[PDB]
Amino acid sequence: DKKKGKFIVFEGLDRSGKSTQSKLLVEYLKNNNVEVKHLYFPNRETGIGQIISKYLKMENSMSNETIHLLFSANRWEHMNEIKSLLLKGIWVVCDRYAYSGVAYSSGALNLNKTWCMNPDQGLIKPDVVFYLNVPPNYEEIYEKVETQKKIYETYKHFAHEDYWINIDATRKIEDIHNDIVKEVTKIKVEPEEFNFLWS
Ligand SMILES: Cc1cn([C@@H]2C[C@H](O)[C@@H](CNC(=O)Nc3ccc([N+](=O)[O-])cc3)O2)c(=O)[nH]c1=O
Repeated sequence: DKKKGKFIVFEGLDRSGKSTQSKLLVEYLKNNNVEVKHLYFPNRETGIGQIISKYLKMENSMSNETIHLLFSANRWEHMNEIKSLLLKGIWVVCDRYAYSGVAYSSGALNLNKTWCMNPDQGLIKPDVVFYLNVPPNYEEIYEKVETQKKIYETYKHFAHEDYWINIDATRKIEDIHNDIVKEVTKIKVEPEEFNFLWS
C-alpha cells in the first residue's frame, strides 16, 4: 500500500541549526492540522543508541566500522515505526538520516563511501532533504573545525540529487524557516509508492 504521509529529513554540520529549523517546521505543520512525528538520529531508543552516546562522548574507543554499523542499525530499528506512521498519513520530520551516516564516516573516519552506503541500502527514502548549509570556519568527537571541513566536503556527494535542497543557513532564522516552508508547500499531496535508499 501507498505512502500517505510525507517524510522530511534535515541534514547539515554540527552547528547548522537543524534542531531549531526542524522544530519550527514541526510547529508549522501541526498549526496547519498536519499530524507529525519528530524523530532524530542517532537516538537512545534502545541499547544501540546508548552505545552511540558513549562513542560521541569519547567514553569508549570503537573501531570505525563498528560505530558506523551501529549508526545504521539505529535507523533500521525505526523503519517499522516510520513505515507505519507514513502509511497512516502521519508525516515524519527527522533530524539526520543516512546522509549523515555517509558524510561523517567517510569524511571524519576516511571510510569508503560505497562501504558506508551499503548498510543503509533499503531504508525508506524521504520526500526531501533540507541541507542547512553553513561553511565551517573560525565535548563531542567530531567538533573541531578541520574535521567539520572534511565532513562539509563529503556532504557534497549528495549535492546534485533531485531530493537534496540546499538551504543557505547563514541567514536569519525566520528567513531560513520561510524558505523551508516554501519548499515544503511544493511537495506533491497525493499518496505514492514507498521508495528506498539509494534509488
Ligand atoms: C545519524 C548520524 C550522525 N552522525 C554524526 C555524529 C553525531 O551523532 C552527529 C554530529 N553531532 C552533532 O550534530 N552535535 C550537535 C551538538 C550540539 C548541537 N546544538 O544544538 O548545540 C547540535 C548538534 O552526527 C554520524 O556520524 N553518523 C550517523 O549516522
